[PDB]
Amino acid sequence: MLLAHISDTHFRSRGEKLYGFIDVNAANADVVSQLNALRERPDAVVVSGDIVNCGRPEEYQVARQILGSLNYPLYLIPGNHDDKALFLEYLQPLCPQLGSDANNMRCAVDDFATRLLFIDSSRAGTSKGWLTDETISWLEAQLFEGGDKPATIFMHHPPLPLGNAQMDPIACENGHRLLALVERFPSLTRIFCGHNHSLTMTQYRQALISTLPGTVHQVPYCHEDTDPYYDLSPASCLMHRQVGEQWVSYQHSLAHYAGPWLYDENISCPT
Amino acid sequence: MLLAHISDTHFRSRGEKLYGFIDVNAANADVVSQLNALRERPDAVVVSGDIVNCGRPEEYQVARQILGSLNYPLYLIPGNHDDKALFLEYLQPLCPQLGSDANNMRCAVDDFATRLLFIDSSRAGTSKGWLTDETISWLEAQLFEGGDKPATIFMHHPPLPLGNAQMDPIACENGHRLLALVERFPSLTRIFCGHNHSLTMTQYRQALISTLPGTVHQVPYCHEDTDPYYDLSPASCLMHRQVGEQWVSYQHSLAHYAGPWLYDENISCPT
Amino acid sequence: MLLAHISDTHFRSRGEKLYGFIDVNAANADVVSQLNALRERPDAVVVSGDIVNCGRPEEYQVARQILGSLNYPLYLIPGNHDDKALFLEYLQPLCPQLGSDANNMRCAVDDFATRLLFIDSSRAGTSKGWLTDETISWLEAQLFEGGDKPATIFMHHPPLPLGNAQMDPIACENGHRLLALVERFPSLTRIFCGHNHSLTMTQYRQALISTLPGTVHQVPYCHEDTDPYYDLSPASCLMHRQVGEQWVSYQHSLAHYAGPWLYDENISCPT
Amino acid sequence: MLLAHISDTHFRSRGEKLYGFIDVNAANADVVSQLNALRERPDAVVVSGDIVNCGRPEEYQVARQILGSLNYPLYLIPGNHDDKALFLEYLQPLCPQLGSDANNMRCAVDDFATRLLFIDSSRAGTSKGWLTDETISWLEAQLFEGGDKPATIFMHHPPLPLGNAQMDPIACENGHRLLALVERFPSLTRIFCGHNHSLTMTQYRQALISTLPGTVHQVPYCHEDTDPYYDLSPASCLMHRQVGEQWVSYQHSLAHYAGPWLYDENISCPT
Amino acid sequence: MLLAHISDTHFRSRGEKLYGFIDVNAANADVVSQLNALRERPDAVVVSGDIVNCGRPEEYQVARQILGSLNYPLYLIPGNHDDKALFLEYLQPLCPQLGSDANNMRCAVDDFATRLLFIDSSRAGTSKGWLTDETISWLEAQLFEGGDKPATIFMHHPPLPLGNAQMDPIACENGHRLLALVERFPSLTRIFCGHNHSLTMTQYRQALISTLPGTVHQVPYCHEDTDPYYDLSPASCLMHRQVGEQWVSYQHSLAHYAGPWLYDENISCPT
Amino acid sequence: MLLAHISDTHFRSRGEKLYGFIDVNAANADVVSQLNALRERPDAVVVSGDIVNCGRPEEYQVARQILGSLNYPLYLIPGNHDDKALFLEYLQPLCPQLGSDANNMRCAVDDFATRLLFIDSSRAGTSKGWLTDETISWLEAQLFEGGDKPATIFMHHPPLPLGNAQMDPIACENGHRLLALVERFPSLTRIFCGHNHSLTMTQYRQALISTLPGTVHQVPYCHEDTDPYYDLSPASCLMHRQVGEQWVSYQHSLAHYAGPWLYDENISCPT
Ligand SMILES: [Zn+2]
Ligand SMILES: [Zn+2]
Ligand SMILES: [Zn+2]
Ligand SMILES: [Zn+2]
Ligand SMILES: [Zn+2]
Ligand SMILES: [Zn+2]
Ligand SMILES: [Zn+2]
Ligand SMILES: [Zn+2]
Ligand SMILES: [Zn+2]
Ligand SMILES: [Zn+2]
Ligand SMILES: [Zn+2]
Ligand SMILES: [Zn+2]
Repeated sequence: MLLAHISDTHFRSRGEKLYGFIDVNAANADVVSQLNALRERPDAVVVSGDIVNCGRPEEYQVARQILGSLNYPLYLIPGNHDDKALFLEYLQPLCPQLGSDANNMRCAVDDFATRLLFIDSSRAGTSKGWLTDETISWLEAQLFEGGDKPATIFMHHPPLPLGNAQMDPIACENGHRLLALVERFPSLTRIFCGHNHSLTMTQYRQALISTLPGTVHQVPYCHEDTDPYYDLSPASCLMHRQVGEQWVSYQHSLAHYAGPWLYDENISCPT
Repeated sequence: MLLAHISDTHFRSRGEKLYGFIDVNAANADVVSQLNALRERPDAVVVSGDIVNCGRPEEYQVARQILGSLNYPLYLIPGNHDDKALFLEYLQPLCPQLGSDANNMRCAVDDFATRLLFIDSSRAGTSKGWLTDETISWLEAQLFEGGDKPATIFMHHPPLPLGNAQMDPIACENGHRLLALVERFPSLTRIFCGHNHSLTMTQYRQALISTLPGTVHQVPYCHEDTDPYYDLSPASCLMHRQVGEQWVSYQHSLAHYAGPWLYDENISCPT
Repeated sequence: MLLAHISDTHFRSRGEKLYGFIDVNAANADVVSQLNALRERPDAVVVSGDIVNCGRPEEYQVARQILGSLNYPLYLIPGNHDDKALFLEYLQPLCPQLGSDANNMRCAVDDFATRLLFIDSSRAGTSKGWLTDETISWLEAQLFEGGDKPATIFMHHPPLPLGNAQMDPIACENGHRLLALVERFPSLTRIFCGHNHSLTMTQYRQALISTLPGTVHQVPYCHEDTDPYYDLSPASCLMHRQVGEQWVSYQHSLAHYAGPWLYDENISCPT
Repeated sequence: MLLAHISDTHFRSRGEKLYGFIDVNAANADVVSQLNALRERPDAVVVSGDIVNCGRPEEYQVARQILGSLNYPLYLIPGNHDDKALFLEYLQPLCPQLGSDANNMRCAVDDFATRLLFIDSSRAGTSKGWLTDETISWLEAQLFEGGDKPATIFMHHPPLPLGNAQMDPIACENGHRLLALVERFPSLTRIFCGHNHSLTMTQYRQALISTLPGTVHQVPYCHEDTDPYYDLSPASCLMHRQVGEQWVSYQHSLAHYAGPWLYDENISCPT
Repeated sequence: MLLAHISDTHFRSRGEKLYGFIDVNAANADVVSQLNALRERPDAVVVSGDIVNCGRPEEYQVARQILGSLNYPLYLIPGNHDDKALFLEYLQPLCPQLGSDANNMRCAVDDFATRLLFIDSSRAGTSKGWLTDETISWLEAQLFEGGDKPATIFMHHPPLPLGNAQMDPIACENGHRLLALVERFPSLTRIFCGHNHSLTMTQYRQALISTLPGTVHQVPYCHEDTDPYYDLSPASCLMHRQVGEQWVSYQHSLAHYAGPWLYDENISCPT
Repeated sequence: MLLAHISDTHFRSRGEKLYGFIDVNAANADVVSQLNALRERPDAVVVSGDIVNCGRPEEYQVARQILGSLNYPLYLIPGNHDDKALFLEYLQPLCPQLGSDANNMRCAVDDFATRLLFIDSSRAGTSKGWLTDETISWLEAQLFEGGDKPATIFMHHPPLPLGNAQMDPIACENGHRLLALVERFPSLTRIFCGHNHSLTMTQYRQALISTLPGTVHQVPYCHEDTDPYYDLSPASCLMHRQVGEQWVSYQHSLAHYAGPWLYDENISCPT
């Protein structure tokens, strides 16, 4: 199992830029070509994101074309910036097991040593995350029927406050409902999130919980500053690889930079 | 508790640059000035690194002056690029609780909600890691006499393989001995490492185990390719904050970039 | 009184770039978000500029949206690149006291310790500036009724030759008419200009007269080279602050760059 | 008269960088080579700066070699970062008319339409400025015996507060004494300063008073915040040219940037 | 004779980017303004290229406008990415002696000491080059009627394999037909090519044969790696100048960079 | 045969930078590490350069260490910036076949399909080139006794004028004497040069004659202007590969840039 995990693409419509000056569409197209030019090729790509920025049809058309151009199976989930109906109309073809019901988009993947669970944490008319009871019970079923085989969950919103002044108020509001499932199921060992536009990580019993940086713009972590900052600090994504009995996630830079060069002992310490 | 955690500074001597072209001294001086310019100030700074590149006294002279100019208490531990004797001679004044015996540099910090444990995994005459009999025992003593209070360990070498073709053969060789301690002690919940020059992370039981990017050069993760690559992709460090009952870690970029701007609802989605 | 003073935006139509390669629209949107993310917030924003590049309706639509997104009262004036009618049709809403007559767009602001005077120096069918007699007499009235209270004037074209080979021929052709008002009114102490895409400054009796750099592209100052150069050297704007009895203007960079860091005496001079 | 006016070079010794990471020596060497490569060549170069950072002899050795390699007559004055004695020992050969007495370095230049006055506002053992009794008197002597010929003064410290939270408490403390001279002498019309590392400008009577950006690092203007910031925003200098009866000053960027291209009417507005 | 020789523009339609992220249209517009802002002005511009990327009408419209804005006579030839019919419909006006027949676009220029020959190496429905028999015989005629006067030929595809793993398979498939003409005609001394997006050069008897870098993206030379790489390494073009009896071609960078500065013997070797 | 051919390294001594601001030592160290990191490894590295800038022993010390760290056999020849005696003392251990006599450094390489000829065109006390009587004779001896086997010559100075206002008066003064050898010997087919810091190329008979860019700074080609310019436009080198019967040379960028990505038919032309 090799997974390329990106999120918060925030696509705009043809010939628009985010905020009028950040070319999300180009940046993402770069990321796509970057991903499908990797030497060690992932088995699938996950997008946990706010796939589009405003939830408009023209935005999903760009998203469909650019994400369509990836040369991998995709697993896609909505965010607060998404519109459930339109997400399903445009993207369901790229991720068929999302289903047929916009209000219950979720699915399980049983192809690898660790089962993958994809869920919708987004709620209409708010930025905050909400886990619906049908989501929770589907989860309970999945985790029970799965037994010992470990599980990871992908969702847009972080299930608990992370001390981020800007991001916490708009976290998953009833995140306790998932936290409780980690108490029930020792098998559930990873939860991965978007929304924070940051690599922030934590542990709750067996579960490693982490948010991801965005593919384009990032938001910094402030503890007592309320200001809605965002910046163009380096974009990054997460690779997930099954390494024997371990799930290992490593950051893979999406920035363009110098190198690589080879390490050489003489060049390292001249005499 | 706010911790600024950098690693793998790899200082060279006054004249010199890493490999002849990477100006580590400048980059670290920048990192230092960056750190002590933060609005939200950490309580201390951790450096888990190969503090110097060649284990030379003139490198420690530079490291002492530059790390010395941080306006924070420091916790410093060595790596395989360090020299036990010289590390102690030059850096012990900047971290007195390391002790007096260069072969058993260690200390516990008890000031915050989570106990901090600093150890030396470096072994003279090899790049690979080793936990000395006395270290393992001191580690187990800390957890045994510590009770419910959670513990995090800082060590240079990762205590398990991570699937990194380059970095795995030179991990901590008796790492399973520390993994044994996490199985036995439910209160050991973070292990943080240098060595890998990358953010790779995994959970074993309750423990979140993660390596850090370097302050300067990075090494990419390859599964198949053993070519000893390094590159100049973006440097970051890890901030550790206590958030009620959670230890949360977030990546703080040390690159220079555009931003920040403020998020504006109307600019985000114009009509 | 804090004023953010930018000019020569040179907006193009939706999905055009200036000269086909300079993205003025993105650059300006950046500037806007930059301005309305300032920590010390100005009382208003002045645009002395060639607001659009070709004087086309589609250009004013972009200008209206982007300048509209600023979170400040705006004071806007035309330039040679503008079209008076269309300027008034699209932008008058953002700056109501321009008036109702495209041929006599001007206004006074009596909110601060120094009265502000906004005038139209642009003339149809030419690049050169022209001050119409009705402009001059309105000015005389304003300056007389104002008495001792100091005044500053904002206009597109510099009232006198500045020794700039390219820019002088297309300066304000009858700039003597304003120069004469500075001789009459000791109260008139600042004149600020666009057009030159440069920070070039001078003094005439009590009056400090200066042109501003552009928000995007700049034109260098040459004394005997006729060539119509322009470059992408760093963009900048002017802040005007009333400091007791002084009007102080300082340059505020619009470039993205490294820092800031804090000055430290030990880091400054090590021992 | 063409003057190239740079300031605040802040040289460090041969090995070293400002604060450990800003390569002032390189940046100034670049600035120097840049200056003596200009197509339109200045008649002389003014340096109003803190020529060196720590007031050390080995810094003056560097400053001497680098400023020495300018192919222009130089006028150099000290700042609070300079050492009177050493400034004279090392730099007086590059500016002979400074004199022989390190406590009264001063000179008038009478070659152009405007008299040039160079003075030393620096005071041993403080960052703030001071005009010595003999300076003030020599200043008044120059203007008194000078008649109608206009005068400009070059000094390190600004002679009045400018609203800069950082830079104001360390302005020229008896600056009002020079302001007294501008009230009495209508021919004193420019005062130019270093210290602030910024282009801020104001008029007092006939005098245009302006500070300059540094050749390397800059300090931003804050009204409220006293945090001693500096940054690496774009460096520029000021060119001073006599244009008939006007002294005009224009900002010359020292950054490296794209351009120039030529303006083409058809490319500007395609059909 | 001064010739500015660019190729492989790869224009996209209005508001598209190559691969969704490389702004070929802006990059080329930059190149155009760059070319027609040269101090030493060429006599004509040659484009050997894949002028457009997909062969679509909307693409030729952008190409027509941007190349139209050059202030020089153009000599234009098709590539594999072009569509012969549409190329002739849109671009023939900018290069009238291409002719009237899309299937036989070629021409000779007898204005300079060396005669220039422009030919179509592109073949419909393939990437590979093909020289048609009518092309070859037109060439034979031209070379015979020309006698001693030297000749250079411009074509899209390189007439022989260059050892480039990616590019060789899609070279000019019957390139032997031209190689044979160089054996027959000692007068034929330069052959210049696009297609390879690289400066790769070779000699066959009297003939110097070279490919050109692209104006935007480049493809690296690999000898046994099949992967279809491309990169954004620096773009460049070729200048051809008749220097007495010699045809000299020099690379002229299209990248933006620092300098120039003037060489100075003292600055070079200080004492 | 794969050759990596760099030129004009211009090393300075340990402390120092070229002209005070260009860090040639770092740039060359980078180039070196870059070279010995190539996937397709050259059989040897040619350096035709002014290996050092001032002809100083401490510069050769640096050059020795840095060129010494290449993991390839080296062929080194001097330029006008070199010192014959010191070049031999310091670099002959890295290229033993240069000989023992500093006034007649030369050698033939016979290992590949094409004979390689390395010579010294540098002349003590001038920047211009000279072929010593014994050189010309040794050259003619090699070609005479060599038969059909093709030959390439590496020399610092270009053997004919190229129309470069700056570089022509300082070409190889008796260059016509080598041109005489190409007329007489049809097997002399490549001549490669440094000196010009540019890729300019021409053919004389069967010989392709080309100069190389420098590893660091470049000098632009002007026909009319003699101002001694240099700039920091992109550095590259030349790879020489034997491809059956063809010697092919391709430019390898040494800059750091975005890419590579893979070409995808569908991404190239979306529907
Ligand atoms: Zn979100
Ligand atoms: Zn988001
Ligand atoms: Zn290590
Ligand atoms: Zn390390
Ligand atoms: Zn204008
Ligand atoms: Zn303008
Ligand atoms: Zn100062
Ligand atoms: Zn200063
Ligand atoms: Zn092609
Ligand atoms: Zn092409
Ligand atoms: Zn040379
Ligand atoms: Zn050279």
